[PDB]
Amino acid sequence: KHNMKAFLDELKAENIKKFLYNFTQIPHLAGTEQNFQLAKQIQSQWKEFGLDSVELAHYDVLLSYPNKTHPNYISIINEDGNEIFNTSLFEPPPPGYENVSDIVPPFSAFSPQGMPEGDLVYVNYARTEDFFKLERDMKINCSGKIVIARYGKVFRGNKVKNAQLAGAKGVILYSDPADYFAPGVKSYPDGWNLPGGGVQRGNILNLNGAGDPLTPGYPANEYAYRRGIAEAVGLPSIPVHPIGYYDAQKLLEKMGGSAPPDSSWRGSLKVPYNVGPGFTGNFSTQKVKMHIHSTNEVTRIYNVIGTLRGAVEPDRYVILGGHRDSWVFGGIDPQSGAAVVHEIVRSFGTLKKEGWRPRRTILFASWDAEEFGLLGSTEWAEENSRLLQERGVAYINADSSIEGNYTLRVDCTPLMYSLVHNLTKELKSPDEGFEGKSLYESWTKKSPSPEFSGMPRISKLGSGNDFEVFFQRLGIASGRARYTKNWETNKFSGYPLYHSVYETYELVEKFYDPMFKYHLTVAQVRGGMVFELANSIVLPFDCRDYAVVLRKYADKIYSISMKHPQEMKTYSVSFDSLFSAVKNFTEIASKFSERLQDFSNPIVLRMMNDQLMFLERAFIDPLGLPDRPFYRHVIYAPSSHNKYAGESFPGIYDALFDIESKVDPSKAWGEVKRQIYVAAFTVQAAAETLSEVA
Amino acid sequence: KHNMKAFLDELKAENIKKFLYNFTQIPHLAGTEQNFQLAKQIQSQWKEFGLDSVELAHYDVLLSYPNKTHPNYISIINEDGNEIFNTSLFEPPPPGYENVSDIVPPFSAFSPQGMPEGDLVYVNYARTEDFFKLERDMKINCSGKIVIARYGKVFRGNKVKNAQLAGAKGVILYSDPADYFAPGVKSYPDGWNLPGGGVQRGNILNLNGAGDPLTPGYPANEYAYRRGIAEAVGLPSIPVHPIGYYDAQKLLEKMGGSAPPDSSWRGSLKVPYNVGPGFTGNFSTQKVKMHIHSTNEVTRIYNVIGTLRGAVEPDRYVILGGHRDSWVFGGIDPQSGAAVVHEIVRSFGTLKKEGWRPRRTILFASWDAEEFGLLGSTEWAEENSRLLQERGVAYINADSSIEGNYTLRVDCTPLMYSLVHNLTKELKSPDEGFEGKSLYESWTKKSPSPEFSGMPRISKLGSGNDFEVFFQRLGIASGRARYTKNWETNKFSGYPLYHSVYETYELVEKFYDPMFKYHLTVAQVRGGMVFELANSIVLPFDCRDYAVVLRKYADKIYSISMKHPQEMKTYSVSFDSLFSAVKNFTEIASKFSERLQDFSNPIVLRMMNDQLMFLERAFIDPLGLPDRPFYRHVIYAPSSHNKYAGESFPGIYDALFDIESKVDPSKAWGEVKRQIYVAAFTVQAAAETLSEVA
Ligand SMILES: *[C@@H]1O[C@H](CO)[C@@H](O[C@@H]2O[C@H](CO)[C@@H](O[C@@H]3O[C@H](CO)[C@@H](O)[C@H](O[C@H]4O[C@H](CO)[C@@H](O)[C@H](O)[C@@H]4O)[C@@H]3O)[C@H](O)[C@H]2NC(C)=O)[C@H](O)[C@H]1NC(C)=O
Ligand SMILES: *[C@@H]1O[C@H](CO)[C@@H](O[C@@H]2O[C@H](CO)[C@@H](O[C@@H]3O[C@H](CO)[C@@H](O)[C@H](O[C@H]4O[C@H](CO)[C@@H](O)[C@H](O)[C@@H]4O)[C@@H]3O)[C@H](O)[C@H]2NC(C)=O)[C@H](O)[C@H]1NC(C)=O
Ligand SMILES: O=C(O)CC[C@H](NC(=O)NC[C@@H](NC(=O)CCCNC(=O)c1ccc(I)cc1)C(=O)O)C(=O)O
Ligand SMILES: O=C(O)CC[C@H](NC(=O)NC[C@@H](NC(=O)CCCNC(=O)c1ccc(I)cc1)C(=O)O)C(=O)O
Ligand SMILES: *[C@@H]1O[C@H](CO)[C@@H](O[C@@H]2O[C@H](CO)[C@@H](O)[C@H](O)[C@H]2NC(C)=O)[C@H](O)[C@H]1NC(C)=O
Ligand SMILES: *[C@@H]1O[C@H](CO)[C@@H](O[C@@H]2O[C@H](CO)[C@@H](O)[C@H](O)[C@H]2NC(C)=O)[C@H](O)[C@H]1NC(C)=O
Ligand SMILES: *[C@@H]1O[C@H](CO)[C@@H](O[C@@H]2O[C@H](CO)[C@@H](O)[C@H](O)[C@H]2NC(C)=O)[C@H](O)[C@H]1NC(C)=O
Ligand SMILES: *[C@@H]1O[C@H](CO)[C@@H](O[C@@H]2O[C@H](CO)[C@@H](O)[C@H](O)[C@H]2NC(C)=O)[C@H](O)[C@H]1NC(C)=O
Ligand SMILES: *[C@@H]1O[C@H](CO)[C@@H](O)[C@H](O)[C@H]1NC(C)=O
Ligand SMILES: *[C@@H]1O[C@H](CO)[C@@H](O)[C@H](O)[C@H]1NC(C)=O
Ligand SMILES: *[C@@H]1O[C@H](CO)[C@@H](O)[C@H](O)[C@H]1NC(C)=O
Ligand SMILES: *[C@@H]1O[C@H](CO)[C@@H](O)[C@H](O)[C@H]1NC(C)=O
Ligand SMILES: *[C@@H]1O[C@H](CO)[C@@H](O)[C@H](O)[C@H]1NC(C)=O
Ligand SMILES: *[C@@H]1O[C@H](CO)[C@@H](O)[C@H](O)[C@H]1NC(C)=O
Ligand SMILES: *[C@@H]1O[C@H](CO)[C@@H](O)[C@H](O)[C@H]1NC(C)=O
Ligand SMILES: *[C@@H]1O[C@H](CO)[C@@H](O)[C@H](O)[C@H]1NC(C)=O
Ligand SMILES: [Ca+2]
Ligand SMILES: [Ca+2]
Ligand SMILES: [Cl-]
Ligand SMILES: [Cl-]
Ligand SMILES: [Zn+2]
Ligand SMILES: [Zn+2]
Ligand SMILES: [Zn+2]
Ligand SMILES: [Zn+2]
Repeated sequence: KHNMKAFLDELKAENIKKFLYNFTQIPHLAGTEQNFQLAKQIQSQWKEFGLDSVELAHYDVLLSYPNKTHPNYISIINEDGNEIFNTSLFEPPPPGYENVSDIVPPFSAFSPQGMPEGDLVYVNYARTEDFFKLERDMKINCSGKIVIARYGKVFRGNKVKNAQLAGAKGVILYSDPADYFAPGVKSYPDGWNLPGGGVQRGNILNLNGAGDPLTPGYPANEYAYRRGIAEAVGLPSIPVHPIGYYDAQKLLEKMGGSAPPDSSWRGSLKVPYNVGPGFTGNFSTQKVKMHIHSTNEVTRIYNVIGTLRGAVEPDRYVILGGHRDSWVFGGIDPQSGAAVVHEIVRSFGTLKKEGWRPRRTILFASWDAEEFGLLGSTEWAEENSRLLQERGVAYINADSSIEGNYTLRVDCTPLMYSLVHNLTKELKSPDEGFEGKSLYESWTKKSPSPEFSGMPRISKLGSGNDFEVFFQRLGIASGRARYTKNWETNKFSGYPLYHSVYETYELVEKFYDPMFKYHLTVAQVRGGMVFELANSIVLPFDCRDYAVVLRKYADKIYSISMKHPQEMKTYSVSFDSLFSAVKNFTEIASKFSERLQDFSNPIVLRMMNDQLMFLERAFIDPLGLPDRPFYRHVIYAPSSHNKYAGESFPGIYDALFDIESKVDPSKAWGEVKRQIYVAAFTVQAAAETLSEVA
Repeated sequence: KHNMKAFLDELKAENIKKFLYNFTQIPHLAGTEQNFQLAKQIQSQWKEFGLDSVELAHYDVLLSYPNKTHPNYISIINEDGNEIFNTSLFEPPPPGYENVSDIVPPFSAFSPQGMPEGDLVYVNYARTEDFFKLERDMKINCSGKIVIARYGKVFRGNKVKNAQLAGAKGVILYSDPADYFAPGVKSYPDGWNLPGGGVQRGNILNLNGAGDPLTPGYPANEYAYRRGIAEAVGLPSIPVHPIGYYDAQKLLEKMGGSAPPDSSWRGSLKVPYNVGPGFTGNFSTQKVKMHIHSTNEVTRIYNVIGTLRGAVEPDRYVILGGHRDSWVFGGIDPQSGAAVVHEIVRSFGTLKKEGWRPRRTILFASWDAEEFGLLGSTEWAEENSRLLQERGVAYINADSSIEGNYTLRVDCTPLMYSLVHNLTKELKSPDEGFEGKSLYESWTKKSPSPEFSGMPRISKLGSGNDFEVFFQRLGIASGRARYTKNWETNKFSGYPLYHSVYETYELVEKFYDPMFKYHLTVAQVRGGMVFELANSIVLPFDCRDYAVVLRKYADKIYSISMKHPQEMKTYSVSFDSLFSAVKNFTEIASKFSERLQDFSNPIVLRMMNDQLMFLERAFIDPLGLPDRPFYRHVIYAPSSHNKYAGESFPGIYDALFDIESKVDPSKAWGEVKRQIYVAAFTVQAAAETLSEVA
């Protein structure tokens, strides 16, 4: 039989291992020839594997690279302007790769050029709350200072935006061992920890969903009109550069001024973590100087797009997409994920060769330039937005399959909760101690839902990956799943060797997943989800799961507001309309579900599959959220303080945030009320898409 | 048989006459009790007629009314400030209605209050070109002047916007006999001409598609957050009032300053048509004073929404909509149209009672507050936007069935051209001299296409009626048809008694359509279109007709640009991408049409009906046109100089308009190129929705 079990059984751990090895021998930086070569290789193999068509879709987008003949570095400069200390020009290459060419040195992509010199202020993680503490409580002024921040907690672009708005003239990012060195494990190559010479690459844009900075709204095709650099979206205005903890220790050890305000500001290095500004008495005349010479350059990128045409509903698309570009070798990020997609295609192709086709069309994507701001996926979605919004059933992302070896991590629309629970109950746990048990059982045990006994935790979708355009811009139901660590406090920080030259095939094979069983389990989860979404006669979405979370989010936003009872009285701020809409959504969703259970009529079925498919779409507001036009979903947006995290009722949340500091409370509470009305209306409108149609 | 002929034969001239009489005995001004009563009557009768459900949908929107105890009027005021001449407080009521209560006096809806006093400047029709001529050629400065403009040529809101931007401190609108009195016909009640005491009411907003000025984007429901008046959309900033030609003659007769620049500035009254400013020597110290006391007030309005559920595709909606509110008795505008809708419902209901249902759902709408800015239709569409955009097949408007008795007038999407030609070939001409001939034959003869021998003229959709939200905001294929006059130069001016108390049942019965045969022919056209759209197995749209017009519009915009060859060289302005996209659209549309002809498979059919339905939708850009976010269609928008007229490739058109006057040509031509790229991309994207889906 050609059924999900046939699909799942064809997947092999050994194939995923071979593909990962194949994809990680040389760097595949976006815009480079080696990444174009790998695109062509994947295109060829997907054809060989049996897909109906496999094309490259190319765009010319703004990328950023260091100047090969004029290296980026930071100095401590004395009174005379002698540079007495210089940060490294490169990470020490790992064993056996000390000769591999074209390893991009650590840099912050899209930094402007400059050579600012000044006094350091240490700003902890450079979060909103850290800047509040400095400016409001400690009365330290970052204006004209170079700020030094530890990586972790939040997306680095938010750190840079926050430092910019505090008036910094430059930013130094570093990896603290507190955040990137797990106690009791060895540094690479002897373990999975970050060495003191290791450095995390990464872009520092604030795109808010725009895609290529030069062509917001429209694909960066051959005839595209581009903005000038001065009008580009999301570029930082101050130089930024990342360093490792050996170099950071040299910059931090001499810091003076104020003590750290408390222990949450102290990392693990042997330094006081003084906030500054400047150095202690003896060194008070020394300064820090950055030298940044990177250039932004419009560069061609290539997505690979594979199609497996549906037998019955070829005009309904289920999309499995993940990126191919890497900072260096991409051992975890993204080739762990791409090897799994490759094996999924291979398995589907095997069934296809035996005469099977999925009911709906499956699209497979190898995205380019994800590392430079989700550019490949977003440009292709801009090009194809009309097809995706009227035909897009679901999007499953497929970046790194693993970031740990403890248990499963799933973020998805509530519409897929039931699908995920049911599938995981049917898969074998790969975990030690759970042999013979389901993945559901091991996952539920290791990661319990905070809300419900006997269920696992599933999180809201945030951002920082290629599902952003499909979910928050276009409103297509989206999901993602990977194996993760047990390190609750490091949730948004990344695994130690994130975006470092040390992220290699050997890292994975030796220390993460020697038997490739966690990769195989993730291939079963991602592939199984795609199989059910593409083959189930009724789409496997349960609208009642949305009703449950809408009530939780309404309770949560109401609680936030109720910290300000006097203002809610003065300004007549009521959540009644939002609770009413949620109540209605609950009631209508319950009725729709009964009808879905209670209908040989393919029109009624497709009418009802259309209602299911367009239900995520109904949460889109075509006017977007305030000052963020490409975040259109009214229930979920990436947090304005941390792009990785999702926020619920983001429009109301942002209207309430720090409201006690607004100078015009009447205006500020008016805007709260406006956002309550938008959210209540959108909930009611989405509910009504599930009413009888006539 | 239950077929289109059964539908059409059930329609009766005599019924339309009875309904028109019934709808025109008392005023039905939006927001008034009598218009709520008529809403309830229509609701009851539509239920009686057999529709499955008939509801009222109410909203609370900004309307505008004169102050009953403080009348609006204009004076000539002498040196001392004695008012030596005052305009009328009301139009002389017509015979037999001199006792009818609650006739709203002439006023300009949404005028602010004020009592400005100053010197007159006469600005012809107050068009863009008229202001250019005054300021640029004649060097007359309107700043701080009261401008007096004749009605005609363009929407009155554009006149007021233009006078405002010229710095006028007030506007007087009047009906010139040149434009509102046809030679050789008698004034009402002895003929269809405007008497010198007659005055045209009408709103002077510039909403650009927004709907209720206080709630752009969102329905004006019970919990809606409203903007403050200062932030409302589209309100004029200077007082405005309309008068008749007896009063205008008194204001114009004393004008001095410059002669009219040419004969196109002279109307038919016995006055010089001096542009001013001010009065000739003897009267140079007299001034004009307006007194406006109207108030804007949030007021409840009621749409009636009738549903006839589809037998096969109940989730596909074909909408017949027209308004019910009138300025006074609404003899032509809108009850001529509403009586026809009423008879169409009655006929469909007759078939329904015999067991028939249409294949798709038909929605019938009686809109409120159209006269105050398309408020009823636009609020309901805002409420229901998700349903309409995923299920809306087509919208047929149904305002006035007649504005003349000469021949048919049709504006529609190119997707309905073939449908209109085919239907009119099947209907009887009602015209004298064409007995036994088709409507197609008489219409083609009296109104030949400028492009093609043997075809009739069909125009682009403009605006100024309730299709605006459905076509230019939401991208639903739209059409409209009425009987019209032979008066080419009066195309956008209106029939003489437009929006006057003299627009009565008697006007129509005596002078327009005594046998109600033109009404019946229009009921057959509108009803026939709805029947085919709702019942045809394959949607009756021909995508190739769009390809033909896209090429015409591309040629036209290219020609406009080519008036500036040096700039196109300097700035590298190329239309190549737009012509390429049009060529592609032509080729793909040709292939789609062959597939549509060449397929028992209901999925392929519905897939292909979805492609047809979503093809108009593909021309929508979710970012809207510059500074006009609710005009989203890239091929058609209402002209920025005249809301009644449609403009093609409006984004490029507006970028090219008056470009030789821009101070920064590089920036201005950059914006031309940007609009060419948006249009080329949108055309290509729409084409690709017609490609094979996988
Ligand atoms: C959740 O679903 C329910 C439907 O089950 C829906 O109920 C609707 O609520 C509105 C209130 O927001 C009702 O609106 C009323 O309609 C009547 C006419 O039917 C009007 O007369 C009412 O207006 C008067 O009273 C108001 C309040 O005191 C005054 O402000 C106003 O000036 C008038 O005096 C009012 O407009 C509507 O009838 C029901 N519909 C039903 C029960 O079918 C509810 O709105 C949904 N929630 C959301 C958030 O959409
Ligand atoms: C109308 O439909 C046709 C398809 O029948 C479609 O043709 C496409 O046109 C683009 C040009 O805009 C082609 O893009 C080229 O793609 C190749 C790879 O296939 C690239 O190497 C080319 O880039 C080089 O050359 C450029 C021009 O000299 C340089 O600017 C660039 O730096 C590179 O050197 C170029 O990107 C594309 O291949 C075809 N696709 C086909 C034929 O299938 C056309 O675009 C459609 N019209 C619109 C408006 O969409
Ligand atoms: O430009 C952009 O918007 C992002 C570009 C780029 N993307 C990535 O590197 N994403 C990979 C991964 N990120 C990390 O592992 C860093 C920690 C944050 N991630 C999660 O917490 C996390 C991880 C998995 C899951 I399931 C949930 C949260 C990730 O977030 O996927 C970058 O961040 O530099
Ligand atoms: O606020 C708004 O946007 C409009 C509100 C209001 N609407 C109307 O009165 N519309 C009725 C009718 N208008 C007229 O007859 C005036 C002349 C312009 N119409 C057409 O040229 C015309 C007529 C029929 C056809 I077919 C094509 C063009 C009309 O345009 O339908 C108004 O104009 O004051
Ligand atoms: C990764 O695997 C691919 C596919 O097996 C290898 O590319 C093939 O290499 C052989 C020998 O050079 C060629 O004859 C084929 O034409 C290639 N197939 C393609 C590109 O589809 C590639 O060499 C492997 N890379 C590494 C680093 O092992
Ligand atoms: C997940 O599995 C549950 C349990 O099988 C499914 O719920 C059942 O669905 C069937 C088929 O429609 C109903 O007859 C049962 O009453 C349901 N059992 C329940 C709710 O306890 C559920 O539909 C599955 N979720 C999917 C497919 O998304
Ligand atoms: C317009 O027609 C309607 C419907 O025939 C008339 O309203 C009816 O009037 C009779 C007598 O007053 C009532 O018994 C019915 O209840 C009404 N039917 C409704 C409202 O559905 C109305 O009188 C007519 N108006 C004019 C001006 O002739
Ligand atoms: C309008 O009528 C024409 C002539 O009947 C229709 O075109 C024909 O459609 C049939 C049925 O698909 C084809 O087999 C013929 O070849 C067509 N004749 C032509 C193009 O000359 C046309 O489809 C009708 N338009 C509609 C229904 O929108
Ligand atoms: C890189 O730096 C060198 C000098 O070290 C300079 O000549 C060259 O222009 C730079 N390349 C760029 C800006 O791409
Ligand atoms: C740091 O680099 C600069 C530039 O090459 C050089 O002048 C200086 O000697 C270096 N300082 C140290 C301590 O190596
Ligand atoms: C921070 O410093 C700069 C002056 O160097 C000043 O413009 C700004 O107002 C200061 N902010 C404070 C003290 O709050
Ligand atoms: C793999 O699992 C073991 C067992 O808990 C753990 O100690 C080890 O650190 C894990 N590897 C990684 C990279 O987490
Ligand atoms: C109308 O005018 C009268 C005085 O003539 C005034 O008292 C009343 O307030 C006005 N009504 C309004 C502004 O609605
Ligand atoms: C015009 O009306 C005003 C206000 O009622 C009045 O004072 C004046 O006498 C009137 N003038 C004429 C000529 O009727
Ligand atoms: C028109 O008149 C006003 C002064 O009353 C002035 O501000 C404006 O510049 C003038 N425009 C001209 C003369 O172009
Ligand atoms: C009705 O038709 C006749 C015949 O051409 C024409 O003379 C008359 O003016 C028409 N009525 C109207 C209102 O146009
Ligand atoms: Ca873009
Ligand atoms: Ca509104
Ligand atoms: Cl992922
Ligand atoms: Cl109309
Ligand atoms: Zn990644
Ligand atoms: Zn990454
Ligand atoms: Zn009208
Ligand atoms: Zn009107």
